Amino acid sequence: KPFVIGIAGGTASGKTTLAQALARTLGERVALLPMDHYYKDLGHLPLEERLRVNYDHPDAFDLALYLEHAQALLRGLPVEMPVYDFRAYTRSPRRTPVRPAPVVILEGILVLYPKELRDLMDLKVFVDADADERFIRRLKRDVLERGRSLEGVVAQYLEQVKPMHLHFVEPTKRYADVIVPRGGQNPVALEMLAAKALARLAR
Amino acid sequence: PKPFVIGIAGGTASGKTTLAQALARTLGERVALLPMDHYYKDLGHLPLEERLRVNYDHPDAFDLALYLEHAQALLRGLPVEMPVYDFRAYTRSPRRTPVRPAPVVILEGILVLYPKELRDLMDLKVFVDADADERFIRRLKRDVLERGRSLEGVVAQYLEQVKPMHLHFVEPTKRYADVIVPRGGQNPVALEMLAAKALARLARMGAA
Ligand SMILES: Nc1ccn([C@@H]2O[C@H](COP(=O)(O)O)[C@@H](O)[C@H]2O)c(=O)n1
Ligand SMILES: Nc1ccn([C@@H]2O[C@H](COP(=O)(O)O)[C@@H](O)[C@H]2O)c(=O)n1
Repeated sequence: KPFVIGIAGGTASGKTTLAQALARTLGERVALLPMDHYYKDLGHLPLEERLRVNYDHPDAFDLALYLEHAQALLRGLPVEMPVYDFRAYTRSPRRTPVRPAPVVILEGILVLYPKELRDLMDLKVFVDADADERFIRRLKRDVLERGRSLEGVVAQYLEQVKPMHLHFVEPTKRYADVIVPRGGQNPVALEMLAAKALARLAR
Repeated sequence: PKPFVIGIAGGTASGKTTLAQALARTLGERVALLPMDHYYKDLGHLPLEERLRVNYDHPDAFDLALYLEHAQALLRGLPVEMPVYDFRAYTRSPRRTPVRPAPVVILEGILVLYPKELRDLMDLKVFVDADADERFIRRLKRDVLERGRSLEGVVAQYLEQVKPMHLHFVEPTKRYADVIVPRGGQNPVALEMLAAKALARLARMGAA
């Protein structure tokens, strides 16, 4: 039975960088499933419709597939993780393999929203950061990595990201066992989480 | 071999006391707990009227000199006699609690993360978080049941001193925390994690 760590937080809160830093530190001893790659396959829909979809509402996620994969990893089985293309607004036809590990990390904005996911977690983490600081990083990454314009990032943020964060993401912090500030640069928290992950290993 | 120093701060009735005590009990004899809120300045020479007017949530109300001295002494393997503050009489009481040196030291209080000299002694910084309404509820209960206060007195002190000082001095210190612990009075997972970290540090002291 692998040690499961749930790492939630708002978009650009540092949850991704924290989860990846934990993955790099623990190396081969960790299987990481970023829930942001599990958006539903809406490839059959016209581009214009895909551009309007609310990607911050729980309904936008393929929870069934995410849950299925988490369970497979928990049973020592490999999974074919989907790769979401943020520029094209679609799921890639090619999937990357994720091998089983003694430590499983489930990370994303809404990983603490469904009871089915929380029940699988031994440790629940919420990476906290003020909305203004997150918007800043969100704006930069969207423009530099996801082919978005400032105008588009603003429209989407105010009309979807922010409302959904307050309604769905933020409240899940109530389920967190530990809250981690400065997620993209917190050596002490990183080292501590890495040690706790090796707790079940040491038994 | 350098003791493991944990600072635990948070608003009043945040659960910082409960968490610190639970952590102390989990480590047993290998830990020394120093509650800073027993280190208010000794104003026993001033009359009650004056002592009642003091703002006990402002940094100036604390005997930081004594606190730092005691912390450093413990870090040097020397024992200390911790003063005990009498919250009913509004003054430092005659009682003292002897504290033996330990491989793990916990500095706990509403303002332990405020001064640089205290933060510099810490290996791990924890801030126990809780909503103001929930903290007030526990503050009200504790004050009436243990500190001889009335609901009217608690409300007045809270609105005029506790709250303003919390927002101006306590809350901002959360920025120095390495980890933030919610539900400090009922969080076995965070307790276990903190205890495990200390144990890991303890094992390192004996290994070579
Ligand atoms: N087509 C899509 C799908 C998701 N997203 C964004 O992905 C974000 C989270 O990315 P991480 O922050 O990479 O999970 C969500 O806040 C959502 O607004 C997007 O901007 N366009
Ligand atoms: N004479 C005093 C001294 C301190 N106090 C209170 O002690 C509180 C903290 O108690 P712990 O929360 O027990 O330290 C401070 O918030 C302060 O308002 C008091 O109510 N009367």
